[PDB]
Amino acid sequence: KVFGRCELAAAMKRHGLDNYRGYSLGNWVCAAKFESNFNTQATNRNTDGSTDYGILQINSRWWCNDGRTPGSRNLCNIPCSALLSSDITASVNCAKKIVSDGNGMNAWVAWRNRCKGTDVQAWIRGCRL
Ligand SMILES: [Cl-]
Ligand SMILES: [Cl-]
Repeated sequence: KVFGRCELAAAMKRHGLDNYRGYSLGNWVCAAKFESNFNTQATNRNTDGSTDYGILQINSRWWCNDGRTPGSRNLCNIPCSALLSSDITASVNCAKKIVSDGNGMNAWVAWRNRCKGTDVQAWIRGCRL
């Protein structure tokens, strides 16, 4: 599914991400924009053999199992394929674990490089939340 901007903002809001660990909703929408372009089915292979899955490009090296990332972990205890659903619940639940981890939203490269330190409030402008 390719979410509309406000459609995704509203979905993330009702799943409790607005100001989760201090990160305003616009940060989560911005992250999703530049990780997946709002496409729940987005996947990308990394140089080390791990793969990033879904709307927030959650990595198989640490967070989910795909059975083809040797020596990796599955800290969200879910198959990576579950992170590709049209329903963002699984990705959000996993994202909440990730962001509580240590480096916060710096765990998302696109967030750190393209959202952090910018005006993210624009990502939810005009949305019914
Ligand atoms: Cl909507
Ligand atoms: Cl293994």
